[PDB]
Amino acid sequence: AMTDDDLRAAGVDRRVPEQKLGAAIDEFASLRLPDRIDGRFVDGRRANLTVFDDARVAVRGHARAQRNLLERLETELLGGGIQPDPILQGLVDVIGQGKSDIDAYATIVEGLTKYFQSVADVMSKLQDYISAKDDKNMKIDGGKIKALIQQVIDHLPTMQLPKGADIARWRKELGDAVSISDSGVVTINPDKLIKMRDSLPPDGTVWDTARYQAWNTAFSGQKDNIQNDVQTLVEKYSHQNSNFDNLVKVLSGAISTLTDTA
Amino acid sequence: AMTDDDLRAAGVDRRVPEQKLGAAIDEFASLRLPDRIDGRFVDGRRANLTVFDDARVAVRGHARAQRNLLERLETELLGGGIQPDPILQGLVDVIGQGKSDIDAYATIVEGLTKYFQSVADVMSKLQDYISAKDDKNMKIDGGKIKALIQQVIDHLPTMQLPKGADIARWRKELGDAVSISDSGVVTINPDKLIKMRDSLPPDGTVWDTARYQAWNTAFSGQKDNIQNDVQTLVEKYSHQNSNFDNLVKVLSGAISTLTDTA
Repeated sequence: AMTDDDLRAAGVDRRVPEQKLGAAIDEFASLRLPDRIDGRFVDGRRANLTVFDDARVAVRGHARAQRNLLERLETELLGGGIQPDPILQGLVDVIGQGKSDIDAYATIVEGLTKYFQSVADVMSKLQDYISAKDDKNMKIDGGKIKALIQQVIDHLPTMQLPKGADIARWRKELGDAVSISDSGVVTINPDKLIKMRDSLPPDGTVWDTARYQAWNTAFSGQKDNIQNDVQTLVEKYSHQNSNFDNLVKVLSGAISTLTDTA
Repeated sequence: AMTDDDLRAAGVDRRVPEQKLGAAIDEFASLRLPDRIDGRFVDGRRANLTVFDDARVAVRGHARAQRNLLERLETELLGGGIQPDPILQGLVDVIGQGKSDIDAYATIVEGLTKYFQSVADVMSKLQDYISAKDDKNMKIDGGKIKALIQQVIDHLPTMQLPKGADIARWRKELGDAVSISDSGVVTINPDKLIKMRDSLPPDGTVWDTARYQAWNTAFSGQKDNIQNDVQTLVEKYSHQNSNFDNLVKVLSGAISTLTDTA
């Protein structure tokens, strides 16, 4: 494929997973805890977690479509006694790196989106433990909420980079929202979830509105940090998808040129 | 460079070394030993060895020009925290393979042309040892000629392939006019020179024209085999030069596409 319309006709459209990820980000952003505004109790807003499922499905599907297109291009290329022109293997190697990057990013984005989803899930569930008390107070069963948060921390997704992955490069690329082991195991830094957990009072806590709002503001600060981490990684994923499109345009042009000069 | 005129404007013109090699082949082909035709002694024709020098110089110059153009293209290409697009290194790798092939072929063609030259030289020098005897006979100082031939065999050029060279591939590419060691040392098979050497009578040999012509025909058969070996390798070199031109056209197109999509 040489144009964007050509790419879509070959079954690849990066706008699909990128928009579904954007929708998931908007869903996360929309989540709100209960509050008391000028004295009236306002129910929170919980997350429709299926938006996150839709994003995970689209990211998986896009990676499959990308791999399929590379496989077709590779087949096009492959395609004393004069041996096969070395440029053909060279381009196959470039294709192989492309396949690795597709897979890596799909795995990383799947895992991070599952994490993002699980944070949305806990921030929805925990609202059952915040309620109106008296005419001007809030009750927060914070011990129950700590347990919910710890359940998330305990089950954070891990991801395995492709064999041969340049670990130093991936550490730079992903940043410190994750850790990567020397064997390519990517784990999610639990620091924001820990800060959220440690902010909570015990069960049965009764707070005046002002103290509740101070806590909610701190909690939201951590929530917004997690949203920023995911926004950042979705932007990097979008750059990868742009790189893929450019790779295909390069390979298609190469194949065209080699066909004319054949 | 995207067109052939563009390549020549970038300092690369494969026609130059290829034509100088063709001229050397024609010079070799033109060599003829003395003879007696319908009773009259006909001087042989010796080789202008400078034609071979011109070819060696042109092959060296072409390889330099090719490397220089690749170096310029590489510079054009080179050119959390989002890391450099992997396609750039991939194309650099392809360039690196290109540089290796240029060097390898230059070394092989230089050495084989030196060999070819040295055979032309001995086939010229040896004519001093063939002369008219009587009205109908030829005298051949064949021992002196054996010594000249052995001097060539003893000083055949050797060539070293680039480090990392795929030895099995190069053995297939070059064929059995050469041998290649597991360490990439290319040596020239002396079999035709040995057959030429072993065809010769001793010093002072006096032959009737018919016996001389039988010997000359056998000698020429070996000479023509050596010409065919070199013609074959020059054709393979021409294919390499075509591959280089295609490589540049591919890389230029890639750089163009990546510039538009940047």
